[PDB]
Amino acid sequence: GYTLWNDQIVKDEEVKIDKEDRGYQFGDGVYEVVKVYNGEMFTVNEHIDRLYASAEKIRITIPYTKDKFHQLLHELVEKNELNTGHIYFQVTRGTSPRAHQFPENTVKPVIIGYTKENPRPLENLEKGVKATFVEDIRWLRCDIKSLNLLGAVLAKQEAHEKGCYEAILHRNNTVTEGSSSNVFGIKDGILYTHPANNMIAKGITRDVVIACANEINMPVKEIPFTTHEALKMDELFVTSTTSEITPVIEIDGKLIRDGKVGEWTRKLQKQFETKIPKPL
Amino acid sequence: GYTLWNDQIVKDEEVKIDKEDRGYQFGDGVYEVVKVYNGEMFTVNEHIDRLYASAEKIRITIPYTKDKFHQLLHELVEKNELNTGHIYFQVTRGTSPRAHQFPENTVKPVIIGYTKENPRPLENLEKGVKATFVEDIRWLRCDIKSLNLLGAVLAKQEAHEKGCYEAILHRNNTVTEGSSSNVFGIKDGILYTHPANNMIAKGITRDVVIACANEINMPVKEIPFTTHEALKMDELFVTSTTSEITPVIEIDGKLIRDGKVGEWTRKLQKQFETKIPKPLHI
Ligand SMILES: *Cc1c(COP(=O)(O)O)cnc(C)c1O
Ligand SMILES: *Cc1c(COP(=O)(O)O)cnc(C)c1O
Repeated sequence: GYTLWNDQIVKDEEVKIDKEDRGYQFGDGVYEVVKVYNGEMFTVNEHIDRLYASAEKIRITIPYTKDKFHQLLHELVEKNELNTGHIYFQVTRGTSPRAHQFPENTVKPVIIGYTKENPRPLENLEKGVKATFVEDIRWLRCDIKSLNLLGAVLAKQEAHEKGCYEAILHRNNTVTEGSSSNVFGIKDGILYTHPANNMIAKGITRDVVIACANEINMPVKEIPFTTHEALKMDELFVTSTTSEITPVIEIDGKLIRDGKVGEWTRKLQKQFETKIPKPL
Repeated sequence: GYTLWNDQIVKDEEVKIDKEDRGYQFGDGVYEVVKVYNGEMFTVNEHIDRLYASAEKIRITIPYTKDKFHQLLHELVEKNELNTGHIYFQVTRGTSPRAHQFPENTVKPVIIGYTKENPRPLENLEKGVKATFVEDIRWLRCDIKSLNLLGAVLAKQEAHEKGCYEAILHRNNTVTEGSSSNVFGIKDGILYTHPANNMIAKGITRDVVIACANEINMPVKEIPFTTHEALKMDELFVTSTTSEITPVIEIDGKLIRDGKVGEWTRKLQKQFETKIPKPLHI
């Protein structure tokens, strides 16, 4: 395939990462994942807006404007002939002799982007998934979508080992988000989810789901709930660019309600489905 | 120069890092820094013991033994002809298609190691430095020396912008460590430092400085102290492989006592000196 390396689209084999790339020694960079449906990028502007905001938060100045960045992504999709799957892209502060503080503002940021054909998790959207509770030991700036992902890596593996699909994290019993998704709970036709502060990533899927709820007149309350309250919910699901709206029917051996996909989750899924590209 | 790449010492230009190296995508790896004095490696075994402990804490299996790793560093020092400086080395989980969970146990960890010529911090060791307090917002497993260093990066930059050498971190007003060092405080002839738990990295120089304290009969108490207590200390200093024992004489424009290096710091520095690699007559 072809990889985006800065502003060029090169063959995979051509890309070489420097051992002193700050993204390799300090996890000093930010990333995004954009889902593609039948050749079309879903909510691409929102993801690009978020990439730039993340970079701005740790003071990385991206050398291209948003219009150029958008253009490159389109070229990347086209050259690789991507139908349905996702684009992964990241930006690191640059290559410089190892030192914690920022380099001289002459160093250029390194941009890597590549695609992967990957089908929609249809089986999961229908049947639902298993999850587990993992304590959130991450840093206090979860709002930045950075490359420092060791906390999420350790959580995802704890779940993967128990045969669970996702690890729902919690700070002292208060549910925050999942290792790579946002968590939603429904009780009496009302949608609950942790507010978007420094404790969680302000997911783009999460915001699309909240817009879907507003469109079907379902009340939304951005209030955090405990692990205990979560098990008492009528319905529960996690959201992410790749997981879309995945129902969580069971957590740690305790079924959520009856262990079936609730009524409102289906309504959200149907509304969400009206937004994804489906050209002929 | 030459770079250690897995189990081989090769020329820099031959090293090729893959975009899906987990160290590049998730900061999934651990690291060590070893100081070299006039060709001799300082406390190398402790550092290697710590690299293996860190890797083990995140379930990475270093493919070869400690003796092989040591032999390799020695080679690396020899090939690069390093006099005084340090060896930086890191291990990541490996290259695998992007996914958060561990790959199959058939993926081999990536080992990268290289040297840098760097003199002892003479002026700092003698004159002392200024520091600044920064809120510790890092993750809760700071005992693991991993590649997730963005908090330390934002912290050191903050110190650097205010013209300071190091950022003294504090969690809930309690002093933990510096962005790349340990912090010690001296009061009425007693040595204080945060205990070695999940809140700080158990530094090698830290352990060496405590060993030095026992040797000069200086009492040591591993109890945490707050920002307020730190500013009322008689003496204060930071420790690290590259900083050794660097006196902190000021924090945010507040002199520690009178702004001069203290007697116990000086004594600790002299005792530390006897541990550094040196000949016998040269
Ligand atoms: C990526 C990610 C999400 C998912 O957000 P989307 O923007 O909807 O893909 C949620 N939480 C965390 C911690 C993430 O890293
Ligand atoms: C490396 C590191 C130290 C340094 O300890 P050494 O004495 O060099 O072993 C201290 N604190 C942090 C946060 C570090 O990452």
